[PDB]
Parts: sequence; structure tokens; C-alpha cells
Amino acid sequence: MVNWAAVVDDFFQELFKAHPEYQNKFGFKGVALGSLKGNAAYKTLAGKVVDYINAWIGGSADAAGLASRHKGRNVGSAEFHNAKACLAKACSAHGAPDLGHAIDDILSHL
Ligand code: HEM
Repeated sequence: MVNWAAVVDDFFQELFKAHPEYQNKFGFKGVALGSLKGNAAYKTLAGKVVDYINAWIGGSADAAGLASRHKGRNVGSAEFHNAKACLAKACSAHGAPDLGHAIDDILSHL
């Protein structure tokens, strides 16, 4: 039983460390990284990312839909390549399987 919630938390720490400006697009803009887990906007968003990972594992993920919604937020290939690397670190740090192919699937629609 992978703790995907823990992996996603480390994913966002990696993501926003390397690219702080990405955080500006979220409802938790401006919040200190060490404080994120206590922020209500963050908790909801991280929960949806955990949901997406479990949908991919479970076979129900909609990569086309997720890509389209991110393009709608002006988030594209460059950002998702960066996210891929950040998620790879977060999985490794928790002994979790690599999610590279899930990200590749989103990338194919970007
Ligand atoms: C591993 C890569 C990523 C995954 C799996 C992912 C997944 C998700 C999910 C499931 C949502 C919830 C709403 C929806 O389903 O569309 C979401 C929202 C969002 N994501 Fe991502 N995302 C990723 C990378 C990124 C990156 C790099 C950015 C760069 C800024 C980003 C920006 C956003 C924004 C702005 C929202 C909406 C926030 C809001 O409505 O308040 N995402 N993402």
C-alpha cells in the first residue's frame, strides 16, 4: 500500500522549490512551503492529484481531459516535463513505483 498522499506532498515540495512561480497559479499562492499541508486550498488540490494517480493505477484516468484543463490554465509541455522529474524524485524517495508513463500520456495530448 503506497502512501500516495505522502508522495504527492513531496512532489509539490519538489515542484515549487524548483519553480516557485508555478505556485502562483493555485489557490494557495503565497503560502510558505513548510505550511502547505495546513492550507485548505492545498489539501483539496493535493487530494485530487492523489485521485488522479489512483485513477491511472485503476485504469480510469482521463489523460486527454486532464491535458485540456491544464492547457486551459496556460500549463503546457515544459511544465509537465518539469513535473515528471519532480514526481520521479518523490516516488523514489518513498519507494513508490514510477509514474513516468502516466505523465507521458498527459504529455501526448499537449
Ligand atoms: C504530475 C503532474 C500533474 C498532475 C498529475 C496534475 C493533476 C491535477 C489535477 C487532478 C487537478 C485537479 C483539477 C483537474 O482535474 O483538472 C489539477 C489542477 C491544477 N493544476 Fe495540475 N497536475 C500536474 C502538474 C501541474 C503543473 C506543473 C502545474 C503548473 C502550474 C499545474 C497547475 C494546475 C492548476 C493551476 C490547477 C487548478 C487549480 C485550481 O483550480 O485552483 N499542474 N492538476
